[PDB]
Amino acid sequence: SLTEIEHLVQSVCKSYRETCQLRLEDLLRQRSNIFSREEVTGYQRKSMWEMWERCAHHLTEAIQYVVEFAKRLSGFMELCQNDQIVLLKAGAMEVVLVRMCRAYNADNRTVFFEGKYGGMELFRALGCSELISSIFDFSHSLSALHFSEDEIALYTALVLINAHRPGLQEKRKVEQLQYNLELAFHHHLEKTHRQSILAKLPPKGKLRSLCSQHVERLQIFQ
Ligand SMILES: CCS(=O)(=O)c1ccc(CC(=O)Nc2ccc(-c3ccc(C(O)(C(F)(F)F)C(F)(F)F)cc3F)cc2)cc1
Repeated sequence: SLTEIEHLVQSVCKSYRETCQLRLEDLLRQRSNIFSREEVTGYQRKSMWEMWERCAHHLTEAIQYVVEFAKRLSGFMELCQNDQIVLLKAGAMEVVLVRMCRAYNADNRTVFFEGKYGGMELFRALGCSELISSIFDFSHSLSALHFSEDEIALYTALVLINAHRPGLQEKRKVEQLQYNLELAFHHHLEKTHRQSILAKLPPKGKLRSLCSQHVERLQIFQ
């Protein structure tokens, strides 16, 4: 089992790398590519309908890679179809929000969007500054940890594989898989001497509440 745990760490980290949408080194190298004043004004002038359509398109692309990530998790495919859809439906966007911190630059408070970095003001046309400021603030706190790609891999696996999600039939089987991934996570943190990030992780509520507030607005504009 101790070998099982290590094989699981390697597998989880491998599945994420194959389904990480953009390479980390590419996001970091693009940080100097910042939307100009003209380009920002262009985005602020678009209709709220234009911005929602572009965001939903990009959030939907991101979700697809999160689905491919789940298909390659060790025990995800051997869960019942009902449970798979419950975990993805409740989890996919939570994982996207966590992945996004890779694309957040805490230096100048910008996120990667449509090929360049821009601030919260890019999204002004949406008319929901509170909601956008929540995404940037959440990303900022996450960025403080300097997550490695493997830490993202293991942590987002635990975001997906949550046995407390309502609507599970094989609750026992998911609680087992979560347990294994919990050990994979705590084990790799031992080996990389990064155990200190555990205390600092987001509360299980916080990711739920924030993602809830966002499916609400996007459902409206769909
Ligand atoms: C991830 C794998 S990656 O390889 O790290 C990665 C990271 C960035 C990209 C490019 C990208 O797509 N960037 C992006 C940034 C922010 C938003 C975004 C846009 C709008 C909203 C809302 O409108 C919501 F309501 F829709 F939530 C909000 F919050 F404003 F209200 C929330 C958002 F996160 C969407 C796409 C591609 C792959």
